[PDB]
Amino acid sequence: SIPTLNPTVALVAIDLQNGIVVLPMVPQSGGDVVAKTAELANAFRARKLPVIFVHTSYQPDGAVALKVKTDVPPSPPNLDPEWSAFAPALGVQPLDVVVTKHQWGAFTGTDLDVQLRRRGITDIVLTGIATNIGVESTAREAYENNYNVVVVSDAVSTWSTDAQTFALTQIFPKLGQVATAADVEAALET
Amino acid sequence: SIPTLNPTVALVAIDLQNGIVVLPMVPQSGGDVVAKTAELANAFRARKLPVIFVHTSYQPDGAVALKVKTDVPPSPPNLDPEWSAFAPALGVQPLDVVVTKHQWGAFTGTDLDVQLRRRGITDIVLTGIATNIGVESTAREAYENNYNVVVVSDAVSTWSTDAQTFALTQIFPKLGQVATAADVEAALET
Repeated sequence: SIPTLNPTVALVAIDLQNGIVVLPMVPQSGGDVVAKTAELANAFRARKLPVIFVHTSYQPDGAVALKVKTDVPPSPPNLDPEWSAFAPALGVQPLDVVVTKHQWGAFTGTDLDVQLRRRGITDIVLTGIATNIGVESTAREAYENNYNVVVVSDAVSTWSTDAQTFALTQIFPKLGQVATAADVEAALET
Repeated sequence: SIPTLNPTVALVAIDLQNGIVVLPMVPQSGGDVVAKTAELANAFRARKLPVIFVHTSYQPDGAVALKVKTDVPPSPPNLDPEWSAFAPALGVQPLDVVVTKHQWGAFTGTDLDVQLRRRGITDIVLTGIATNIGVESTAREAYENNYNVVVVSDAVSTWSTDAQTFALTQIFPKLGQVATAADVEAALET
């Protein structure tokens, strides 16, 4: 069923960067998530609707990476500039909004909310990697910040099909709407 | 294994209020979550460490409840003052910190971060209901805000054992530490 969308809608794409799109993920590959996101981005730009590309960086020195105590030790911060560069197939344009984050979710320490508010945006369409981590944290926070959230099922991927299903069926329906890229495109054309 | 805790630690208990503790939940009841939390609270107060009790309210008129579009329609806001009153068995004291929230997580629209910062707190021990909703959203945000987060496995409950297990094994170990109430108490006594 096609999601309900206000005209004041933005596309927000999480962590479609070289170091993350090459990771193993399901139910579609990093490449497919990138491709789907680009297709949606074209539909948004066609309507003069903002496209917001989010990437994670710990430049210049890694000191901004969280070092809080966790049971699962995190990877050390990757300081290769290519790690945080956008996937070339994503088609990031010079007038697109680029948001740089330093943790899972895309609000903390960023200008995402500033960009949304100042552009009059009420609704966000969310894509990216990983469904349960950067996507979900952004989704949860966006909901608390009174945005209508739509998550694109065939443009979010994660580490297992169980995790995908859990987020899409147990969490996201409670904080927003779950739809396919095609469903979202149809809701725009309305 | 006992969690690692700095001395600058607070107990933060989510939504142990009449309207939520009576809900069906696993792997322990609302009553058990309340009891366990009170026991920990005693251990914290004994050490002059802050105890922060969080509840959800939509008083006076329900207008502050989120009305964003979701696939699963939410319950209308319950405006019975008893719905948001703390469970009597929780033993909330007049010098305890009471935080009032209007959505899942305990930071948005609250003084939680202000209370933590001003009290010099670096570490939070988290209890309450539901594991995947108010507890997890608070945990996720606390992590992004550079707090060491510990979630108390036998003092958080949710709607299914699959959901409990997913949060405790797939999410929380990546943003903090998972331990039992007894483990936490032992880490204090160190």
